[PDB]
Amino acid sequence: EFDREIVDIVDYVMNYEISSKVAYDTAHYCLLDTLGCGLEALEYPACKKLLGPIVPGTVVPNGVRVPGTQFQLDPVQAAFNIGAMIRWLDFNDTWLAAEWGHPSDNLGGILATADWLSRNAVASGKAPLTMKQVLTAMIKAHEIQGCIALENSFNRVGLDHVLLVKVASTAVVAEMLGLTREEILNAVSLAWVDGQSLRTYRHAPNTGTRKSWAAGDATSRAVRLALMAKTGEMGYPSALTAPVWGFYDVSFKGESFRFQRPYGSYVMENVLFKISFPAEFHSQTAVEAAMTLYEQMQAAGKTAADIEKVTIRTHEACIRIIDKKGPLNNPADRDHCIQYMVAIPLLFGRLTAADYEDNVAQDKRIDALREKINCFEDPAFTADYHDPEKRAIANAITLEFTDGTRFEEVVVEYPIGHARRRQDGIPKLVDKFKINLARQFPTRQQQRILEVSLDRARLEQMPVNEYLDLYVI
Amino acid sequence: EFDREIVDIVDYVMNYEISSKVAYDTAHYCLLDTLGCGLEALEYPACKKLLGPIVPGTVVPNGVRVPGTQFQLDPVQAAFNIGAMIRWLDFNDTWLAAEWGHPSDNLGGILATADWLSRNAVASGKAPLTMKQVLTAMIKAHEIQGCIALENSFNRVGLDHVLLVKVASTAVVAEMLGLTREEILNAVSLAWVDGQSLRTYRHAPNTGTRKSWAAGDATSRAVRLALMAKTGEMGYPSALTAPVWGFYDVSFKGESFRFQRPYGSYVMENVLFKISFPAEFHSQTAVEAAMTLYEQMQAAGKTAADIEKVTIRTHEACIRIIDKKGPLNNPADRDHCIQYMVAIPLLFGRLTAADYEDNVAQDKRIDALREKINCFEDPAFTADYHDPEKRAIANAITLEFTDGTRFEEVVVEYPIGHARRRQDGIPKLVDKFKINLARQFPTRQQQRILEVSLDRARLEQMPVNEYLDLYVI
Repeated sequence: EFDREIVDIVDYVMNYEISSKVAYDTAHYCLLDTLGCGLEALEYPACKKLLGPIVPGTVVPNGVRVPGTQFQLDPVQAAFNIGAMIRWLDFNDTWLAAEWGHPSDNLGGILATADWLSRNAVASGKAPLTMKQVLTAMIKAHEIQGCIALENSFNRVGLDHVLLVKVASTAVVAEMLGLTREEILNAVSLAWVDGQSLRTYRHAPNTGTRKSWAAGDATSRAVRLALMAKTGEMGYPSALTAPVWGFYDVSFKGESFRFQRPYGSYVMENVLFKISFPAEFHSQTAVEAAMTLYEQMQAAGKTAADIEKVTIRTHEACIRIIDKKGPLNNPADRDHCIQYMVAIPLLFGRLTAADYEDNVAQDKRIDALREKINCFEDPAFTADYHDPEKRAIANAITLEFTDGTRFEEVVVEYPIGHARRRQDGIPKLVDKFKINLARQFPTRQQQRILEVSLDRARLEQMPVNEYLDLYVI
Repeated sequence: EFDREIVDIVDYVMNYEISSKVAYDTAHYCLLDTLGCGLEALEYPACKKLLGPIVPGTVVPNGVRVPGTQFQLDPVQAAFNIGAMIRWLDFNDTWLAAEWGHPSDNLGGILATADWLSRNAVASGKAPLTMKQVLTAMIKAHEIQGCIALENSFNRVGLDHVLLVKVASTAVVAEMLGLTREEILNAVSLAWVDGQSLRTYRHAPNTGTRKSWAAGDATSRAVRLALMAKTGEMGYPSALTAPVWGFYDVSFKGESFRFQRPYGSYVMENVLFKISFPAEFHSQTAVEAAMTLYEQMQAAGKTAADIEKVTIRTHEACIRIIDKKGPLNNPADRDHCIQYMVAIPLLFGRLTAADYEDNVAQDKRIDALREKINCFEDPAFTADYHDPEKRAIANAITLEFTDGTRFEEVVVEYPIGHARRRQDGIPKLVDKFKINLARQFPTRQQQRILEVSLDRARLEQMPVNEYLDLYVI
């Protein structure tokens, strides 16, 4: 009697067999990338102040060992820790669609449940779970969340996207707990009937730190709902379609969930990785091209002070999300200016985060050359942007000199963090991970982690508990 | 910066001095009553399966001693347990308004937090909190929840009343933890931008057990959010007013909250107590009258078989909620049929849950008598029902016998559990508290708890941790 949307999620999470090398490879990289972010977040007091157990000194038998910390918490509280860490700085993977999100947030509930389950197994002389399950669970979570967010937008109804994290995590975690098909159904319904937080903290003038831990709390809630269904807690069959009290009517505006495709492994296969310049995603390929123009102008003895017109041929979303003519002296100003993030590269030949303030944002071309940037929209690009087989973030920059000679409009279809650029992006991703690892562990420990981590075959065999033990201080 | 609504709640909970002797007197009885309902819930496996720690074996320093058990949990979990217990069987106090609810549910987060602070203070040589302080917190939490619910219906908007519990408990727990006005403001704002649960589980065909622990879960969240605010976590000023991301425009259909009166101690002073026959509050009065008419027929040597007409002069609420004609299947239907609950008394001279089962429904006299039962609305009663100085739930029953003679009209305006019948109510409320104590503790404990519970001078001065120790198993 359970709504189809719910049954589809459960059946998928229960019987669907993933058979995609790309799916398991990307998941592999995603795990390391996510974990690394978590370690970097451990350098910020704003984050670490929310970590640990609710009551300091608490002792949990076979508690989840939170990476880079001393804490050994129960599955729920640990899920919140990991969840808040990995998403804190906002460097984890991304999935832009109808609804924006970071599927890697589900790692909180997954990792915690897997580690707790393994330590209990080993304690009882049983077989623990292996990192292979974690990868499988990740792929599945990315799907649930990734597919619903494909066409259904919740920021349009005032809700935050973390509700998808709670639904995904709940599904995967309940399955992982070995619950029956009934118990799992009950679990997912509870997630839909559960409350759904607002986005107030992601918008001005209330932009706050909750946007950093909202997901960690969502995935944590999932572990709690799943552990309840585990005890045999009842379900709510029409949690979504109920006539007046169902989710659809109450908070989805009397609409319904639309799906452009069934659950598979499409999401993980096309995830975006924050592993390049500190520039908004829609302006990534624009910066990469700005860098090529900088060295091509060098080999042509052309100073950035010769440009009298720079027309950028972007895509739909670009002009819509990043573009603002007129002076600006704030982070959200420069960090969201396709005109500015391209100005610096052409002027200095680099784009570091240390360029979105006032110190460097002084030069004339900082407010002058930017006034030579014309950003229009092209039908050819915006089409590939929505094309499921591409998902390009293409950009095209053309430099018009006073010498009556313009430069060959350079065009970058996919950013380095994109799925079709793994040959250039993975190296970067591995560098980031190695760096993050150094932030918390001694040279020796860094090598043990890195050596096992990079080896997929060797890592898939490792017992979840044994892998996380490599991150203990 | 912070919304007027939030600032009012915070100023009220930080500075308002309860100068009502009736407020403290009922808070006292409300305390023992709510604890007793919790003890009656332990005998239900559907409830106890959700109780206890998340991970068996967990050892929490200075943990909260959940009454009637042996658990020693963290404040957040203890809150859930207490809250789920006290509300489970639904014999908890009631506050009928634009939004129905049971303000005594906040006792979960209040006691857990108080007990935890006390046990801590002791461990560190500091002074513990006293029951007097939980008594004051109750009055304040009752006020926040009760006053907002006077003219603001969340029911009509799809959300569950439980959100008021969360908001109220958050304000009260936040201040109880000794946070600053700024931190408390942040706490209340965090509660508003939080996800508000649906009520899908209170309406068929989705009606489930969550309708029992929904409050325990809210008060538990209150404690959680409060402890995060204590760490310095920021708030959200226009959490309610925010243009499109605020609570009003997202969940309250763009409307603003309306307050017929300022926060004081009006709610505790007029709360209802379930301390009589097992009947819906809107009929409690009719049942009392029917009981008065039964023994009246006795002295007059008459039986319900000599009645040909029964006229019930009631109010609007009673009519549209419990005035049901037709067949009565499951006992639940009879549990909401005034003609039924009034039939039994006239016939058997009693009314117990047993009398609802088909086992007794078989008797044809019941259905036969129901036929002669007719009720009409009396504007005056409906007026008193809505009069803030009355809040009556009146019913009048007139019996007309085939004998040609009719009895005088038996009028009863206020239920025995109404603030205007405490003199009659208290004795009945106490013996209810006694029965529940017997459901879990032996003779000595039942006596040890009662003697302390009744002696208010003693109770108030008693440290919270020393009082809950009595309820330990």
